[PDB]
Amino acid sequence: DAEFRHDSGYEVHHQKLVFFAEDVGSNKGAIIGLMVGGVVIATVIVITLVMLKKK
Repeated sequence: DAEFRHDSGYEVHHQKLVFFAEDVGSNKGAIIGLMVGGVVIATVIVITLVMLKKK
């Protein structure tokens, strides 16, 4: 509400993407998924090599 701006998110070539966002509906969560999934990869790898540092 009160967006007003009309130059992004607004014209017909920008709406087909808002409609693709509703259908999929993970538009927020998918991007956080890639992020915090990446924290878990990086944390598990650095842990497991410092255990393998004793070899």
